[PDB]
Amino acid sequence: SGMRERVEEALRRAKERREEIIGKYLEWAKTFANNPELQKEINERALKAIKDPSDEKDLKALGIALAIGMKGPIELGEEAVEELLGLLERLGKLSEKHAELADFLKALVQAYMTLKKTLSEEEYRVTYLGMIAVVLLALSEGDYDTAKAALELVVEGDYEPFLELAEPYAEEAKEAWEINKKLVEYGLKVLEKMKEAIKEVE
Ligand SMILES: [Mg+2]
Ligand SMILES: [Mg+2]
Repeated sequence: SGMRERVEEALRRAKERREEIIGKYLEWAKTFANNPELQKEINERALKAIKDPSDEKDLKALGIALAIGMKGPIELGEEAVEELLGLLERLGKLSEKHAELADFLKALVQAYMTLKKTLSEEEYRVTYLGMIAVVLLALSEGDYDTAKAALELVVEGDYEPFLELAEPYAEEAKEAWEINKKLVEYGLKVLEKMKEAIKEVE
């Protein structure tokens, strides 16, 4: 039970700034879905990151591409998710920086799956928005341990702090799910491209 003070403080500050954080997340996702030049940029920097993780901006692009791509496997169930986690494990064996990214993405997959199998559809989507608000605040400050901690809390079923954060943003949670639907094709393609690139540098 409970959570570390750094995680409590990230939740407190994200709730104070939740109109800003949730609004910026939704608008970035809308811009990405409607701007093909932004999609090409994320994809080419993600491919560079597979060959060389040293630049934080390239590794961020790899994380964004895989966080969008993972929605496919999550909606396909246990076999697809196990294959996706197997791919992340192979990615993590490449270097210590790749391992840090892969460990974060594995926790994000597990958080999604816990929510979907235990909550109603609307509570699932709203809790996810509150969780990602805290995660984005932590990552923007370079605090990767706090970001992963928030995901672990949801894996264990402690959804209530994150649902509570996003309750007044239920409409934005629905719109963020409408936007993911426009990205299904992008995600399937980029996942196949990353899988091929990882095989090449093994
Ligand atoms: Mg290299
Ligand atoms: Mg460099």
